[PDB]
Amino acid sequence: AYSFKVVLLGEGCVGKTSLVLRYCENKFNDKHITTLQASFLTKKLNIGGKRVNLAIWDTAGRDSNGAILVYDITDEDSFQKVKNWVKELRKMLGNEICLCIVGNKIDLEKERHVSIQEAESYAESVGAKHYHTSAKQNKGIEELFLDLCKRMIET
Ligand SMILES: Nc1nc2c(ncn2[C@@H]2O[C@H](COP(=O)(O)OP(=O)(O)NP(=O)(O)O)[C@@H](O)[C@H]2O)c(=O)[nH]1
Ligand SMILES: [Mg+2]
Repeated sequence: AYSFKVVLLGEGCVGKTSLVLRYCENKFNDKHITTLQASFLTKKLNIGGKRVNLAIWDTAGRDSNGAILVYDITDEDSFQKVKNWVKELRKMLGNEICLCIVGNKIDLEKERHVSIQEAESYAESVGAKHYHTSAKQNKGIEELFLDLCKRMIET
């Protein structure tokens, strides 16, 4: 009965499709197969006795209730690029949209080049919540989507 549209955004190597494929199929690919077109899948959840249909839109590289802005923790450049989307989404929809700033590939912690403090403090500064995930190890994905849904219900 709750119906939310959520979009995944981020640079070309951050793992947008990998997050969705793991969450929805329990699968993961080492090959980067670049997304040529936006596509959706619907996740059904019950939260607080309420049914939720979550339309998750993956993107090729105004409607949305939430946006998942994915970066690669080993790639500083991928993190800074998130900030453009934040600026654009905030200009468009203000604080209405639930923003997630997601550091993916936490399995590659050994090669981290984005500071967690900067990531989290930046997230807070734009009214966003920060999240850590790995599509490869299936960590933090269940909770990302769940938390985003809870947050989208609060309005
Ligand atoms: N180690 C590790 N590699 C990951 C993780 N998530 C994705 N990758 C890798 O990152 C690469 C890009 O993944 P992909 O999901 O295709 O990214 P995308 O954001 O959809 N790219 P595009 O914009 O081209 O569609 C792949 O080689 C994939 O295996 C992760 O959590 N850990
Ligand atoms: Mg993709």
